[PDB]
Amino acid sequence: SNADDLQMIEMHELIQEFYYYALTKTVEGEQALTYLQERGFTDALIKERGIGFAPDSSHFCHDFLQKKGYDIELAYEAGLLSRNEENFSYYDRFRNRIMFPLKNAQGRIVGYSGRTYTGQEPKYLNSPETPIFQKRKLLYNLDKARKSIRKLDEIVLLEGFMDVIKSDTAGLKNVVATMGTQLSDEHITFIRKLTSNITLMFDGDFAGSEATLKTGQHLLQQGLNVFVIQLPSGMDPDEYIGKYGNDAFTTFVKNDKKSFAHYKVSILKDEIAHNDLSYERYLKELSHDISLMKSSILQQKAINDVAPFFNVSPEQLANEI
Ligand SMILES: Nc1nc2c(ncn2[C@@H]2O[C@H](COP(=O)(O)OP(=O)(O)OP(=O)(O)O)[C@@H](OP(=O)(O)OP(=O)(O)O)[C@H]2O)c(=O)[nH]1
Ligand SMILES: [Mn+2]
Ligand SMILES: [Mn+2]
Ligand SMILES: [Mn+2]
Repeated sequence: SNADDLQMIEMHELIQEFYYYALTKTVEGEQALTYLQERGFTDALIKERGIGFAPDSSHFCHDFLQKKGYDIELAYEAGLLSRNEENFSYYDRFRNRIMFPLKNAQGRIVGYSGRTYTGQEPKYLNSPETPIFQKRKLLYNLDKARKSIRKLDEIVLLEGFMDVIKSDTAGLKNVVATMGTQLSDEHITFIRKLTSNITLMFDGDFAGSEATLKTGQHLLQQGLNVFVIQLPSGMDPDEYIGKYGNDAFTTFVKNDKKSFAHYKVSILKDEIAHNDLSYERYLKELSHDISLMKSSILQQKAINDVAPFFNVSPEQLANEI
């Protein structure tokens, strides 16, 4: 029910104040606080994002929600507590982790991501699927980013929320991320209503490139204008900002932004030039990709940009399309 949903949100927003105090003021939170500060988190940013710490007692959240008069079983359903199936007892789902509030599109806290700071597994522990937290629908930072996305007529998708937090601080405000999932049909439906331009900036490794190609292809099929920013090898936005600074980052992002077709053929460059079988297959693929582009202006430029990779003229490629 909507009433139960509201209680679940309340639980999240009330415990947030407690997590925040635990992180910034208490003895047990000291090491977690140092970890964040060494990663460049100022006290202002921690306060701004409402970042906190979950103690290791296993009944910190439980006792708090109990004292406030919340139904314990509902707290379990809200994904704040876990349940011992043998004894049917309840305990904290989040223990000894740095707590990042996950807000819905309306800016209400509906879940948490808890990061280890002592090399534990998993590195990031998210809320499970609940009536108020659904990974296929939630986009991290969307609540804050919406205004700039509409103003700039562009959304930038990163791999993880940590990169979003850093990028936002650096001056790139139209950024979001999924909670460790592939971009869903629901997400795409949400995004489409805000803008027709989406830029993918995943990590600069093999997995990021593969994800760029898969996500990009799907977005293209859905009729969106897809762009790609390619980070230096082995780097993500958080690492770039930490190494080169804020101004260097926002300049980099503004510099090399390629249409998806151009990015795709540049990745396939060597195979195309050496494998005649791949040459023919990718010529057909890129032709199809370019045909999907809704922008007549960008379509024509993609033709000019892609043709040299196949050693054909723009006119010949246009004919193939
Ligand atoms: N041992 C362990 N590693 C994890 C876990 N979760 C994520 N990682 C790895 O941490 C690396 C980067 O994490 P990300 O998902 O990119 O998020 P981050 O913003 O980098 O978090 P962070 O800054 O480290 O706190 C990746 O290495 P790759 O580049 O090889 O990933 P891949 O197979 O994609 O090449 C992940 O595989 C985990 O639960 N356990
Ligand atoms: Mn990676
Ligand atoms: Mn990363
Ligand atoms: Mn990282």
